Amino acid sequence: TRPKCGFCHVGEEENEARGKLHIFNAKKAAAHYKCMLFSSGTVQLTTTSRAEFGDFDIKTVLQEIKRGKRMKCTLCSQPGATIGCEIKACVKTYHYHCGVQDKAKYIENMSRGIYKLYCKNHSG
Ligand SMILES: [Zn+2]
Ligand SMILES: [Zn+2]
Ligand SMILES: [Zn+2]
Repeated sequence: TRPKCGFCHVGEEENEARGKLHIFNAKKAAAHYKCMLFSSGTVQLTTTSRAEFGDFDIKTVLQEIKRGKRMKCTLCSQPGATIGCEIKACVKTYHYHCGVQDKAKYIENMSRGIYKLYCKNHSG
């Protein structure tokens, strides 16, 4: 009944770790803030933070949820793993929490609007 993230398949019980669950339509398409923020195809439109949610192109987020159905996580093997390593040919791709667990590096630059993941092989 209650909504769950279209990426990681969990609802509001993981809001603190994965970011607030946002709901996008009456079919309960939804995503935690970090799950959508780092999704490779999510288009950000204005400055964002956890304190002040920015503007995003929600159509791109819904497209990413759809793509996610095809994307098995590098760590857990379940679908919805749309946070791909930034290095173009790298196959590693994650759910947000799985990337943390598998020692990926998350890069954030709030002023430039840069949010990306580098896997453990591309961490430098
Ligand atoms: Zn999520
Ligand atoms: Zn996973
Ligand atoms: Zn990589």
